[PDB]
Amino acid sequence: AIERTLSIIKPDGLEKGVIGKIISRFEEKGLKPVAIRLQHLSQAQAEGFYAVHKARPFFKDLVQFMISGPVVLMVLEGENAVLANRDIMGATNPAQAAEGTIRKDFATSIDKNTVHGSDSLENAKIEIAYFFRETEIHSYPYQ
Amino acid sequence: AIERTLSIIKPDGLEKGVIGKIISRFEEKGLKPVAIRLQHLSQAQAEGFYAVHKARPFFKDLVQFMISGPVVLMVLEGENAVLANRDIMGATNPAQAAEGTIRKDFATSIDKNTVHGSDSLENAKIEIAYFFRETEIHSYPYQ
Ligand SMILES: Nc1ncnc2c1ncn2[C@@H]1O[C@H](COP(=O)(O)OP(=O)(O)O)[C@@H](O)[C@H]1O
Ligand SMILES: Nc1ncnc2c1ncn2[C@@H]1O[C@H](COP(=O)(O)OP(=O)(O)O)[C@@H](O)[C@H]1O
Ligand SMILES: [Mg+2]
Ligand SMILES: [Mg+2]
Repeated sequence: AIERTLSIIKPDGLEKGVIGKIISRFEEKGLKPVAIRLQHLSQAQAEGFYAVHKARPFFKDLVQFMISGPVVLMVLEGENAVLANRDIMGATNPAQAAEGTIRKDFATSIDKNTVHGSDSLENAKIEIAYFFRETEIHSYPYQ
Repeated sequence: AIERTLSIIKPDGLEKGVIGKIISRFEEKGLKPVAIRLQHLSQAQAEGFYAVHKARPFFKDLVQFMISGPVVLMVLEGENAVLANRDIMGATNPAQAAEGTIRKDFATSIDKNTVHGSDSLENAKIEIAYFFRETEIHSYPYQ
């Protein structure tokens, strides 16, 4: 039941100074950060990561925003982590995000929506391998 | 005035699930995390890092604790960062730690005091260069 999923705090999250608050949201929910790395993505990295949206019309802006500032890359671990993550994140459009979700509480607009999360276990594996070596991920007990 | 200093959330901080809470402490006090990386230190790394304490009787234990589990390495940037960081951390001995400090709130004992902070600017340069390439540190504008 324990899975690992990718979480990324987008540039607006760091600029709003809410890195800690966001991380706490996961921790309080049982989503254990087992890998964390603040990094400034290059255009090549963002494009390759979001390649699935190349045919889409906002892709170019998505890429620019994703490289406008540094982000915080994280791997969350827990039971049904992929889904749990999507739940706490909330809807893509902050306006439609549920109460208490990261996006409803911190997101500005649909373009600047503070966080990213793997949409599936399949994509989680890919996204995690894109940004982390297995040797960079470390689980630990909660006690 | 504006300085950069090294902060490390020791193994017990992650086990207590308070990474977010600790980071928020800094963010709200004006200490901006410009570099972050969760890592499991090796014996060689912990020893080399705490070289100044090589002749102290607690050295061997400090090293063992520091490699018992992963830690979160961070570089904080802000006004009088070196001193500011330490004030927020609190006294080495949790018993003597002031109200509202990280150690009084989260530390359990002196040999498991949750956080590390560079003790001086000269040492901050050394400690930061020990764990981070200049290319891994990224400042960004706030709100
Ligand atoms: N219909 C849309 N119109 C405009 N921008 C969108 C739309 N759908 C998605 N996006 C933007 O592209 C980003 C990436 O999409 P997605 O692949 O769903 O990842 P994510 O986890 O980052 O939300 C979204 O977070 C959002 O900013
Ligand atoms: N007298 C002591 N007895 C036991 N452990 C100690 C003692 N002094 C320091 N240490 C340990 O080694 C670390 C050394 O750091 P130090 O430079 O003494 O101050 P700090 O509290 O700012 O980290 C401490 O945080 C603590 O874990
Ligand atoms: Mg999608
Ligand atoms: Mg010290």
